[PDB]
Amino acid sequence: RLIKLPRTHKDGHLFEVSEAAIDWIEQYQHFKGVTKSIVELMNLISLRGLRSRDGLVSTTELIDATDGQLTRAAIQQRLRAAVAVGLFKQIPVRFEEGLAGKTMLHRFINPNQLIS
Repeated sequence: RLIKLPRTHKDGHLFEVSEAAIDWIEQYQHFKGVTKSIVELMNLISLRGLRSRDGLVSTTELIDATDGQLTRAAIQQRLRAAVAVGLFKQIPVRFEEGLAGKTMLHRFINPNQLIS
């Protein structure tokens, strides 16, 4: 998938905005491994996603929305735990400005797909 400007890989990992994810985040909390810090991250993605202009939210956007209280290393840690649980599908990415690197796009997974 192609990311368009003004986004670059400097902004960090990407999350695809999902209106259905609002109700999924409450369903995720029934599953083993879904901690409150993971729920905090996904709730921030949901709130910041309301003002998204391109259907995406980046890690840097999440950091700036907390005035730096939520650091990049803290986001990457909770993200690894969330991918370990299976809440996110990792999607390979390519930017029109700069290299992709280790940056990936993350899509919320339907909870009825998790129980299987």
